[PDB]
Amino acid sequence: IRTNIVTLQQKDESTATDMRELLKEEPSIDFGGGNGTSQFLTLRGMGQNSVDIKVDNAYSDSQILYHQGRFIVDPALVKVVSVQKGAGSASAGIGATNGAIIAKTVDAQDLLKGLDKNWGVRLNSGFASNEGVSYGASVFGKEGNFDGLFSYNRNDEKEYEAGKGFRNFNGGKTVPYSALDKRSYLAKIGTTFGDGDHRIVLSHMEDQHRGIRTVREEFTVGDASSRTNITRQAPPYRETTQSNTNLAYTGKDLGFVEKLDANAYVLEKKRYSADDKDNGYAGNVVGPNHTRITTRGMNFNFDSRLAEQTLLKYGINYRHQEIKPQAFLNGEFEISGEKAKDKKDMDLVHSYKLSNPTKTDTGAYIEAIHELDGFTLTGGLRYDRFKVKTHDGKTVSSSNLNPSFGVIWQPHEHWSFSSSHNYASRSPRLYDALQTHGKRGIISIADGTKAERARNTEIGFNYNDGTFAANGSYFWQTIKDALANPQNRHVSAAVREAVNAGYIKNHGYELGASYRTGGLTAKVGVSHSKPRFYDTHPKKLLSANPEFGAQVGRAWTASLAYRFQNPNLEIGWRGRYVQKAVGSILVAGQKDRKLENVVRKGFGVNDVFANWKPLGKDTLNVNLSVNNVFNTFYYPHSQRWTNTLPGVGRDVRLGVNYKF
Ligand SMILES: [Fe+3]
Repeated sequence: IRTNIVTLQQKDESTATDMRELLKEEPSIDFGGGNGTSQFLTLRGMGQNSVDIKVDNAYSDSQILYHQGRFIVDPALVKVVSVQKGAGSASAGIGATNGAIIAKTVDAQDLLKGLDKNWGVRLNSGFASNEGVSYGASVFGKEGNFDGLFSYNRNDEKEYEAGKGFRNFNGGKTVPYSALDKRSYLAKIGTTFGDGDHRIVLSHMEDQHRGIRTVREEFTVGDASSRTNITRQAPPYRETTQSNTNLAYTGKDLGFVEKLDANAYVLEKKRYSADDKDNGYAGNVVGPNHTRITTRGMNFNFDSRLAEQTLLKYGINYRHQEIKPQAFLNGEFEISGEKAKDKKDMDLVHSYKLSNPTKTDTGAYIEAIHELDGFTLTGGLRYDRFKVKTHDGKTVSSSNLNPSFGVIWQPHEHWSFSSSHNYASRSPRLYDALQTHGKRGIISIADGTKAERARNTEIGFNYNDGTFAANGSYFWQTIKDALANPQNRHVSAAVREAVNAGYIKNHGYELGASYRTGGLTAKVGVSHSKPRFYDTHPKKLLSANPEFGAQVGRAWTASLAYRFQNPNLEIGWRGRYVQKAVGSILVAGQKDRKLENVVRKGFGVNDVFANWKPLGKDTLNVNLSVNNVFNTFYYPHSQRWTNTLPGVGRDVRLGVNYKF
């Protein structure tokens, strides 16, 4: 009945092989068009510059390049995915100025669900009309106090075709260079000891998109006239990869500490180009190019019980980030054609000895939870410190004290009410990994620049009597000292700096209602937001790039589904409709290369779907779907407004999964 979370068993009844399709019933997240990292993400209209994907509680905030979205995990690795729309209190961790996607990798215990034994094999296959094929396999089990798992998954997707009316630069229906060969695996071993009180989990996960991909992944190929032509978009072979090595600890009843949760991880993002020759951003490195972002981090979270219903929570977060290119290239630095200035400038850039940019985030927090007779009060405090070192070796540091509090009030067994007022900070992000080389100039940080500081406020209610269900939230957010890294990535300027450049206001709401009577499930959801960026700098420093957000149109979703008892079988309808949207995220208007009058056409997608459980149980699903049944030609709103990447046209899908 809840659209904000999807569980594993739910996903086994589903035919989708990426997050955007998996979460399409949740209205306050929106995805852009295109495949893999073509996709930008928004939460309440706010972009990946602000919203993190945390998997097993490991996450970074750096990007590869402003023309592509931050990597979004492959759902076949996860036992559960949540959207926390809100933020969270003092113990949410580093940078939680907005909500997040939260995901946890799958477990032996999870894969074992269907079965009457301690070991197992899983096989899946999928076929998609528009257009691709997927298969994988998984082995897992538990013995003595150990659990272990190995999973392999591959989704080979061809170029997809848009809905009725869209044409290619060469007259065809498909989206050029939208093919990716997607591979992922997971190795996991865990142990439970200390008379069942202590648990250790060690895991390694790879997730790799490989294919023929444009310079700027957010665009395809337009005709020879447009800035988007075949030699300007210049598609070589590329491999983009997320990796994650995680060590997780969990203790209960450890003296005066009631619960301890700890984790240490390494997180790598790599970009491999076969030939970056015709890619200016990467510096036209001829042949093989490798860019890497490494994130090391550590979290310790403690809970001590102070009275029968009063918990004290305290802990530490440390995160280190390192951008690491193949090689610096500020040597090749060049300005086009007072130009006396240019010359003193090329000179400057050439004499610079560049090094790997780094960012350390440290946090400590304390939080109290007091609960009495259906009324819960949470109050809390964080100290956030950061250190940023740019590729020019310059170091800037700041710290903040962040208070937060909230209440949950439950007067009655069907109803509950919540609100909160949280402060949180986010430290400047490092400039695009792919430009770190310096060819286009030095990217520094001005003296004394501060963390963006967010004030989040919200109220909501929740109602559920086993048959009707309903939920609502209203939220407000101010972000002060919004950071702007230097926005123009074309153009060669000698020294430019990240600064506090203005402030951000956003407000809006979501509603959900549902009805479930033996077999029949009905759901509706609506969500609307209003992110607005204000420049407080003479130079208007803020930008309308999708990484930041977009004014999405009011989004409505709905589904209707019936589960039969004979056979075990569910048929369903699902739709997402988004209304006409008007306006930039920027108050001062956004501009071409001149003032753009932004309007995003509205559109409606319908899907039908089926899930057939032939053995009367969860070990074999045969699923069938038809997505975008009317073959609606449209463009998602979470992306630029000039007609970039369409949403997939009618797609038909059949997937099977089988544990035994
Ligand atoms: Fe560009």
